[PDB]
Amino acid sequence: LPIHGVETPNDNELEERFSLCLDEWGVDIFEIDRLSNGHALTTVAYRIFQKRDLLKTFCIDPHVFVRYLLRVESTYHADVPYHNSMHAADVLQTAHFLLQAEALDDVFSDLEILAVLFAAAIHDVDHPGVTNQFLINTGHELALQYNDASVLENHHLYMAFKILTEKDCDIFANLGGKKRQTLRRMVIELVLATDMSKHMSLLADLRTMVETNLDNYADRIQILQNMIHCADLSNPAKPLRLYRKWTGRLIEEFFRQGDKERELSLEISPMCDRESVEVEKSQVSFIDFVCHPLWETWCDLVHPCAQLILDTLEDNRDWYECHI
Amino acid sequence: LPIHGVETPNDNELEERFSLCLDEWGVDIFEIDRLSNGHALTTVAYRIFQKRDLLKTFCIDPHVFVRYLLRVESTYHADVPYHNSMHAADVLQTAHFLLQAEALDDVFSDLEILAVLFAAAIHDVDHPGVTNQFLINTGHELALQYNDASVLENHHLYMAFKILTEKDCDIFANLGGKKRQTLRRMVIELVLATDMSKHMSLLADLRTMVETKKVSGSGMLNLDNYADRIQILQNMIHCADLSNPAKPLRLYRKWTGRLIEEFFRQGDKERELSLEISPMCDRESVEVEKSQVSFIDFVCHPLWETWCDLVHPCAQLILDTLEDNRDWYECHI
Ligand SMILES: Nc1ncnc2c1ncn2[C@@H]1O[C@H](COP(=O)(O)O)[C@@H](O)[C@H]1O
Ligand SMILES: Nc1ncnc2c1ncn2[C@@H]1O[C@@H]2COP(=O)(O)O[C@H]2[C@H]1O
Ligand SMILES: [Mg+2]
Ligand SMILES: [Mg+2]
Ligand SMILES: [Zn+2]
Ligand SMILES: [Zn+2]
Repeated sequence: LPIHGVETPNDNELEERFSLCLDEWGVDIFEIDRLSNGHALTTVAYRIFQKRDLLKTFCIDPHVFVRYLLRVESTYHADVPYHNSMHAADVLQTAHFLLQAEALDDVFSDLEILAVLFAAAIHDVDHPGVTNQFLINTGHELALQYNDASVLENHHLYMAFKILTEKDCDIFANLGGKKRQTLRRMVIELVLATDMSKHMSLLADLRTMVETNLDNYADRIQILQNMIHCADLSNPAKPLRLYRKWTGRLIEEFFRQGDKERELSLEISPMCDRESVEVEKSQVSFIDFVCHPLWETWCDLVHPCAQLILDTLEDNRDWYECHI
Repeated sequence: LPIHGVETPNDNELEERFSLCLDEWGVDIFEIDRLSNGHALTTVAYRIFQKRDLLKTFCIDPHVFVRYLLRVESTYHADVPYHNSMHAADVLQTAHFLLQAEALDDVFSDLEILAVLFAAAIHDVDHPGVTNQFLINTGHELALQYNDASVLENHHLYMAFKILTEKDCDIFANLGGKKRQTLRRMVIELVLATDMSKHMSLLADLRTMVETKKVSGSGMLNLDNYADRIQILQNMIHCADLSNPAKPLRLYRKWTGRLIEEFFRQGDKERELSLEISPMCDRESVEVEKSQVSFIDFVCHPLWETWCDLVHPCAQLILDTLEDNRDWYECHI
C-alpha cells in the first residue's frame, strides 16, 4: 500500500505539500495533479479520509477505496477543461476545509461527514462539458430521460453508484443496511444541491437558519447542502491566481459549447459567445448576484471562522471591476 | 375517420354508452374495452377531446391524435392485470368528471385542462407490474438511473414524450413555443403528483386551500395564481388515480382483484429473491378485506373527504359511495 494510495512519480514532494496544504484555504490542485500524474482526486481523497479516520471508522478496505476512487477519477473526462477530476478534488478539499470551522465543532456525525466528502468527490463525474440547459434545448437523451430536472446531477449520481456495483469496488460493503440506506439518501440530496436551479431555495434556507444549535437532521442536512454548493462555487473566493486559472478553463468549456450552439443555428447559451461576452464584467456579475450573497450568508453562519474567504471574494471582485 | 377514432365492431352500442355515461361518476371502462376490441383508451380520449373542443382549440389534427393514442395504448402492457390501458382510460374519464364540479367553473385555462387530461392518459404508460419500492429494493436499473426518486413516474413521462417524436405523432405540433413549454412543465408536475410518496404533502396543500376557502367570506377561493391552481390539479389527478374505492361496488371489486393479482405476483418475485415481502404483496399473509378497510381509513377517505370539502357539495355522491363500500368490506371480515 503506497503512501498516497496510488503510486506517483513524486511521492516526497506530494507528501511535503499535503502536510502543509490540506487544511488551508487555497490549494494548488493543478500542481497536485501534475505531480501525482493525473491523480489529484485519488491522492487528495485518500489522504483526507485517513486524516479523518474515515477508513477505520467505516471499515472501508483501503485497497477497495483506492480502486473505486481510480475508477471515478478516470470517469471524469480529462479533455474537459473545467468539469474534470481536478475540479472534483478542489471541491472535495474545500468541503474538508469548510467542515473545520470551530463554530461547527462536534456537530456532524461521522456518517454525515462521510456523505458530504463522498458527494464532493463524485459530484461532477462523467460531465460532458455542456450545461443542463444545453441538454434540454437539443433534446438530448439524458434531458428526455430525466424530464429536464437536474439532468447532469442525476447522471453524476447514477454513474457513481453504478461504479460501486463493480467487482471489488464496493467501498460501503461493511456498513449495515440501515447505515447504507441513510448514506445513499444523503449522498443523493447532497449532489442534487449542486444543481444551480436549487441555489435560491437553499440560500433562503441558510438565511433563515442564521437568523436564529442543531440536532434535527433537517437543519444539519440543509447546512451540508449549502456547504457543498459553497465548495462548488468557491473559485471566486480563492487566491486570485487560482481563481483566474479555474476561470480560464470554465470559459474555454462554455465558449466550446457556444460553438456547437452557434454551429447548430441556436440562441447561444449565456456567457458562451466567443464574440461579445465581456469576461471581466461576466465575473463581477456572477460575484454580485450569486457568489457574494451565498458566501456572505455562509460566513455569517460560522462568524467569524471564515472571514478570509469573504475578504478574498471582495478583493477579486474589485480587482476585476478595475481590469474591464 | 371512423365515428370513434378507431373502427370497432360495436359503434352504435358505444355511441349510446359514451352519450350517456361519460359525464357520470363510475363508467364501466371494462365493457367499453370489450366493445371497442381493446381500445378504451383511444376511444374514451378521442371522445372527451371532442366533447371538450380540445382538438379544435389546440389545432390538433384528429388523425395525429388517434395515431399517438394507439401508440400510447400499445405501450401499456396488456398482460399487467391493473396498470394497463384500461386503468389509464378510467383515470382519464374520472379526471374529466372531476373538472365538471360547479365549484370549479371557469377556474382552469384550456391549456391546464389539456395538461391534466393528457397527463391522465399517459400517467402509467409502460408500467411493468411492480412498485417503485420493489425497483429500489432490487436496485433495478430504473431506480439507479433516477436515484430512487419517482422512479416509474419519471419513466412514464419519458416514454410518453418520446412517442411524441415519432413520425406524424406530434399532437402538439401547432402550439406556440411558450405554450408547448408551459404544457411540458405542467404535464411533468401532474404525472409526478401520482407518486404515492407525494400523497401526504399534496393532501396538506389541499387542506390549506380548503381552510383558506372557508375563511374567505366571499365563500369563493382566489386562484389568479398558477401555483395554487396547479396544486388543485395535482390533487385532482391523484384523486382520480385513487378513485377505485369510491366507484360503484361491482367496479371497485373488479379493479381491486386486478390490483391484488399484480401485488401478489410482485411478492412472489420478492420471495424468490429472498427479500422483504412488500405490504399487500404476500399471498401467504394478506387479508384482502382488512387491507381495503385500512387503505380507505388512512389514505383514501382523508383524500376524498378533503377534495369533497373543497368542491362542496358537488362531489357528495363520491364520499357516500366510498363510505358505503368501506362499510360493506367491514361487514365481510
Ligand atoms: N467563475 C464562475 N463564473 C460564472 N459561473 C460560475 C463560476 N464558477 C461556477 N459557476 C456556475 O456555477 C455552476 C457550478 O456547477 P458545476 O459547473 O456542475 O461545477 C456552473 O456550471 C456555473 O453556472
Ligand atoms: N384499492 C387499493 N388498495 C391499495 N392500494 C391502492 C388501491 N387503489 C390504489 N392504490 C395505490 O395507489 C397507487 C396509485 O398509483 P398506480 O395507479 O401507479 O399504483 C397504486 C397503489 O399504491
Ligand atoms: Mg455539477
Ligand atoms: Mg402510477
Ligand atoms: Zn462542480
Ligand atoms: Zn395509475
